[PDB]
Amino acid sequence: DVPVNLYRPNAPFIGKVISNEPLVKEGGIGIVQHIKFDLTGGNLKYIEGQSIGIIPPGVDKNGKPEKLRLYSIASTRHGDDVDDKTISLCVRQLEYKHPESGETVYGVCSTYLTHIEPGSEVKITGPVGKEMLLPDDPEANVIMLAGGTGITPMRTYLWRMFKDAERAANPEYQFKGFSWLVFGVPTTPNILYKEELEEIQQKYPDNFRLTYAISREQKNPQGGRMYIQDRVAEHADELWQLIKNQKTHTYICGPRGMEEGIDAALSAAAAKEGVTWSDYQKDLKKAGRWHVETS
Ligand SMILES: Cc1cc2nc3c(=O)[nH]c(=O)nc-3n(C[C@H](O)[C@H](O)[C@H](O)COP(=O)(O)OP(=O)(O)OC[C@H]3O[C@@H](n4cnc5c(N)ncnc54)[C@H](O)[C@@H]3O)c2cc1C
Repeated sequence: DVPVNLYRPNAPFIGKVISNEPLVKEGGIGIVQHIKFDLTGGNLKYIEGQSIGIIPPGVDKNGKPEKLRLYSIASTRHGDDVDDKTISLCVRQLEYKHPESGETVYGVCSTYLTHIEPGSEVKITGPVGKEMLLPDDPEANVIMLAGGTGITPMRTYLWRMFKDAERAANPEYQFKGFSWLVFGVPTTPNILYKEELEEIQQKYPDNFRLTYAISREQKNPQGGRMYIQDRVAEHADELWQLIKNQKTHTYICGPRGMEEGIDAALSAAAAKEGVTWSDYQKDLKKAGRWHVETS
């Protein structure tokens, strides 16, 4: 049923880049690109919440061929043009500084991807993943907690739920539940897909709530910069109330370490009603309603 490993690294699908467009607006920090690939000529199918592998060219410092890196699929199963012909990724160029070994260091696969030109051939594997799947139930509530390119699987959910062309293509999934995205980025220019997220909220104000945590522009009640964990604490009681519904699913995606502050906030909320969140959470994970994908 769920497609998985239609292509493997020993014999990857050779897709072609259609487009590579910037998602960070001027005045933003770093580079994050929306890259769409042509899947025609192969049989790669996928669903929302999954990832694919990309194998970059070249060898590592020991002369060994580079291995795949996994990237969350940014598009629904139908692709951005709703034609079942493409797949998209949302890729941040990894950059960081050493203890002054050279200067700035640039990630191999992400630099390759963010600078890739239309027409180029790319080695793709997958899809992979069954832990970030969206429920078929159109009355489900969906909480989405995303930092940075943790937005990526959330885009697949929200596009499937709310894009006109998706609704026309998916007669079986006409979303009427409530979805709430809490999205943490450093600046307004860094709000990936800002325009479309805000278009969705304006069209569906009773079915989609959009909350930002913008660290360089906002401060929490303690005076520190605003992070997603702060917004979760701010809305902890409300989020807990929603989580108690048997049909509510929560999705967490982004940097490993974002989970700690989220659990602390929800633990304080749940404790007010005599519930130990860590235990309730274990039951949710077992039931397939607590979805985490961080690294
Ligand atoms: C399931 C999954 C989904 C993912 N989805 C996405 C996605 O949608 N978008 C996206 O942009 N990324 C995503 N990632 C991350 C992605 O897989 C790559 O790891 C990332 O793009 C960097 O790879 P790279 O080849 O550019 O860097 P590499 O050449 O592989 O370099 C990475 C290495 O650099 C070092 N390093 C990294 N940061 C620092 C630091 N600050 N200080 C010192 N050393 C450091 C570490 O040793 C690390 O192993 C995902 C990862 C997983 C596991």
